[PDB]
Amino acid sequence: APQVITVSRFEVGKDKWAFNREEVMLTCRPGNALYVINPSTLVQYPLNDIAQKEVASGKTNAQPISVIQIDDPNNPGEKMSLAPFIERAEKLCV
Repeated sequence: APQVITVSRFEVGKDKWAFNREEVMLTCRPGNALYVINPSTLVQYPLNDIAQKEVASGKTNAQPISVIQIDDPNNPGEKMSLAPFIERAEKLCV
């Protein structure tokens, strides 16, 4: 079954943490579709392009990642980068 893990701002650090909550869940589905999962509501948000097309497909019920992705205080007008989390989830792939 897809591996799901919990990551925390404590582990990643405030400087790179990219979400409006202190813990989120990461997974990698068959096809290398990466998603972030909300631990209280279980809603999924696409992390990479493959996942965005699964959503766009109608195959996966999910919301835009911008719903929980926070702005970058060091890059005004832009969102905090997902690359630290994409690199963590890509390692759950199989």
